[PDB]
Amino acid sequence: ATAAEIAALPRQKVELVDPPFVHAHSQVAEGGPKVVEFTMVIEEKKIVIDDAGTEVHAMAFNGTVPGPLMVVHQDDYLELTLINPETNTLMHNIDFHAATGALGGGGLTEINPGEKTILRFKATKPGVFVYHCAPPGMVPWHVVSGLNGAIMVLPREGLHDGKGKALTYDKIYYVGEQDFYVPRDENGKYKKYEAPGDAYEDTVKVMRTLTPTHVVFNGAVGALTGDKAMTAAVGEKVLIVHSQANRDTRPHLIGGHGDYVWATGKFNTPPDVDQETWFIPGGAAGAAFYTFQQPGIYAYVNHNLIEACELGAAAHFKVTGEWNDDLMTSVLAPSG
Amino acid sequence: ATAAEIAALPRQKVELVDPPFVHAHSQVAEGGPKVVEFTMVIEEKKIVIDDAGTEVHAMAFNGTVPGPLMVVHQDDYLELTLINPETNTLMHNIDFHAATGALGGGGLTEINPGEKTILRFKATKPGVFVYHCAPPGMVPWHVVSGLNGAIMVLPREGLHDGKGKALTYDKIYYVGEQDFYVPRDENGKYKKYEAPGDAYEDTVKVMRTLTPTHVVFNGAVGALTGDKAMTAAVGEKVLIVHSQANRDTRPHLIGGHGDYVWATGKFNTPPDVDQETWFIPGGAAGAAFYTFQQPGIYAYVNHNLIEACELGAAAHFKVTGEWNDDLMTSVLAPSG
Amino acid sequence: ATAAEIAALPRQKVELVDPPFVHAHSQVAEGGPKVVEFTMVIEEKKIVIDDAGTEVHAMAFNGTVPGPLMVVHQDDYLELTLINPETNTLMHNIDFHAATGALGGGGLTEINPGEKTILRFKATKPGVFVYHCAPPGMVPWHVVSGLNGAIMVLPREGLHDGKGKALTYDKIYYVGEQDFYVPRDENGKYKKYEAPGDAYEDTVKVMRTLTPTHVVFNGAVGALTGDKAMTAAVGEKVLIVHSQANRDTRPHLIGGHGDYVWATGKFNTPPDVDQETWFIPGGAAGAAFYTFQQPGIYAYVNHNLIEACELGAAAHFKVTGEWNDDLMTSVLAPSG
Ligand SMILES: [Cu+2]
Ligand SMILES: [Cu+2]
Ligand SMILES: [Cu+2]
Ligand SMILES: [Cu+2]
Ligand SMILES: [Cu+2]
Ligand SMILES: [Cu+2]
Repeated sequence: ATAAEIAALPRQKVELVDPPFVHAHSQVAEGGPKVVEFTMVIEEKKIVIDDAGTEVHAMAFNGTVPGPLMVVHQDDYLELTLINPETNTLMHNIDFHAATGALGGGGLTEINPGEKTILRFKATKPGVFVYHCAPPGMVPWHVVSGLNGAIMVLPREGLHDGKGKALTYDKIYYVGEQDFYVPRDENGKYKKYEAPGDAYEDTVKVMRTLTPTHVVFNGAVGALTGDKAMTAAVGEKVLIVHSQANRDTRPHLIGGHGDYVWATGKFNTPPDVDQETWFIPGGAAGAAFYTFQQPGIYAYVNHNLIEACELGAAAHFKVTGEWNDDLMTSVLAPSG
Repeated sequence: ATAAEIAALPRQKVELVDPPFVHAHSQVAEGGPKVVEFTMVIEEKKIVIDDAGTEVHAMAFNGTVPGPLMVVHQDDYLELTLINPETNTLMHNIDFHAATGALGGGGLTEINPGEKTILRFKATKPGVFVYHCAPPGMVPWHVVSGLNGAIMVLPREGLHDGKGKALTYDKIYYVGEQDFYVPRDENGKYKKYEAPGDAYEDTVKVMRTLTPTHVVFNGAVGALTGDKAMTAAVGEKVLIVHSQANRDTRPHLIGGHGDYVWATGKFNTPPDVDQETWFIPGGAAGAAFYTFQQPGIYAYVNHNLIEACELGAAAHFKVTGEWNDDLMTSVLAPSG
Repeated sequence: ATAAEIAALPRQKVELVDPPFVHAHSQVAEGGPKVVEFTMVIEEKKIVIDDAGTEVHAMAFNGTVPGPLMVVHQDDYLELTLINPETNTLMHNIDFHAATGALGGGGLTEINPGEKTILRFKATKPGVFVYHCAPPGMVPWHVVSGLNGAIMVLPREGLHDGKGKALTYDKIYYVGEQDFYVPRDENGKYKKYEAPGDAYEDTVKVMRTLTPTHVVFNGAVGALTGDKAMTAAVGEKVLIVHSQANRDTRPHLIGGHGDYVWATGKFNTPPDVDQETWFIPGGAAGAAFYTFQQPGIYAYVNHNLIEACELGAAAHFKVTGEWNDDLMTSVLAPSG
């Protein structure tokens, strides 16, 4: 398409929402290609990532870790306004793995504090894709400080199985997983720093161990548990998008399955089926479709259970509905 | 099916055998759905895991690491009697990744020492699947102390390739891989503890390094080597089921291939073919089908060769038969 | 085929070239099966792997890390002459993951300094495959000292997509990724050793951490950057073969995609498509096909960005041609 042709396309104008929720959208595209407009502001801010008050100097798109999920359809244009407030201290940019050219957009979006930029790309490939900040020379430090999220480029006809039959979800959640590398003093106690730059040298040394101190969903241990558990009902169809911008993960729904899993995240690659535990390499997003069949609590984890239970990578679903004794029953309850 | 309908199905009544062997079964289902009955008892016991006499306080289904492979067919019911002897000190339960509901069955099977329980689930999905103990708050500690194994849910028509043609094995082996985290004193020597609870605090600290001290097959360095090597003949078709309940692995048959590999473990996901080294994420089982073409020794390894050769993850096959010079020949033997 | 039948086949006689370049070959086979002849000599030599002058006692096929890519077609015979100079101090051999029998050929090729050997195998399976040295009892030490590479066994009809349509590349590159484990003194400074044997004990201890000090492409930090960047033009079709003999990797072309990716490396396993970041397990090769659509610099990385940016796993492409504003445009350049 020419400049005039793109300028003539309909616009929309989307208000991004905080994960794990996803902004309103339609599974099947409404009409022809659009220029879909998104705005994000980068926040440099202290966050608490565990129950012991561990503080990190986050970088965070729209103030959240992960940044929000942007949803468009194949062959739409995604037009992002990115704002770096003058109160920030660092240059930031954005690399969309969905995009083609200029280091994912990183080369065209380097904004110092007090600057903004608008990037447009054609979403030519359907799938879920990571995005992250990527300032030359300080790439992993921004990413593992929280500056990453994902987008979903839906097929224009929505999702399908391997034989071309429709898969339509009732709800969608976006789980971003973050590996954090928090320095410790000689006594083994997590360190606090007055300014983010004070933390840099110490942080790189921990990063070089390739051993995170915390691996969390939605930015903190227990962020998707308790009152903040995800929810569903028996019979409900749920898409769970999962991303990890820097490090491998292996999602597992404890008590369920991934009925269909695009483990590569790419919708033209047929989904795996009946999955127990799927695998998403660092630098990618994946997505799993599941129909709940049993009510109760479910845990959704990185199935390195040390990472899940000791380091923070565990979420919950609370599911309403009627128990199915055919699928599972206690024939004899625990008894002496 | 209703309660009366399930109660009316034929029963069987399987005697589990120690890995890497697998209990008698039929590849193609014999008749309609059955309730297949299994019993396991959990043993808390000291085991030796290497050649230097390193001792671990195991937890072990039927006294082995891994626990035994249970084989049923799709849409059978698996009915497990699980017994926790009064001489044990800890509560245990079981999560079947093949099952749907109540945290894989974990929520319905919490048995203290001196208790038993019977769980029944419908095996709705064909594949190989991990099972493991999962007591709330001490999940990875039980799993990496040895309390895991796998099941196989065969399609009712047995295994097939990607074009629907039968794949029938002559023999099957189950290789369970276990990551152990053994504490060391200030001198670097592995520690022994009088009681398992004495080892807990020290063990968690090693687990949090995400760096195992030992990665072993069938519960010990060299457990599947020497007199205990697996065996085959040229022309024989072998299924090798492999599981890892907590950590990634990358199996490789040195001198062979995975002719067909269900790397996800799930039989409705078509197998990869002609594999050199396949990948199984922590929290999953996978399976590889191979027809031996050459006699001699083979090594079967986790192809992180540090894990294989330094940490224990190596097994052998001894294969009988006639050498094939077409496939491989020494044109000039090593010579000055 | 019989001995006389193989002896009667046409020969060729290939001169191996240094990575990332690949020796001349034809995508579609020219005529019937051939015996394709390759010669490599193993060099034990000091190399510098980073910008700070870090020295390793390499072992290196034809003096390079990785060793060169050998290209044959399915059902050709690969006949390798392997030479271990008398100035070397260690026995070496070779395991071809493409081969069937005798530990990949390792059992038939053990050559002491001053010896040579000639091994022939039938390349029965199409794909890219790792090869590496594998001396009993010192396997990972030779591999992670640099003694590995890959081969490509092309289908006789060349490459195809999932629907059988031809995929013909304009150029091919071979990226070998190497994990190095370099000892440090108490002050944290990398150690130099007079003889390779002096480094052994210290090296094993670092290897057992499973934490590499360096993860590099083509044998050194920045080896495929600057003047040594790979190159392409807009519209050009490029195959990128990637191998890792010991450890997982997750390749990503920053600013592009893997249009078709044989992530398992095996051509009879249909390629994934539209990939952002693919995954190659340790002990395997994979291959990605991409048509460049935008000019400029691209980074090609292991997308654990700590491994990429801190440990060395990053390469560049410099791509000529006309910018495509449809695919991507800066609507508003960075501005206050
Ligand atoms: Cu940034
Ligand atoms: Cu990226
Ligand atoms: Cu237990
Ligand atoms: Cu589990
Ligand atoms: Cu060697
Ligand atoms: Cu190998």
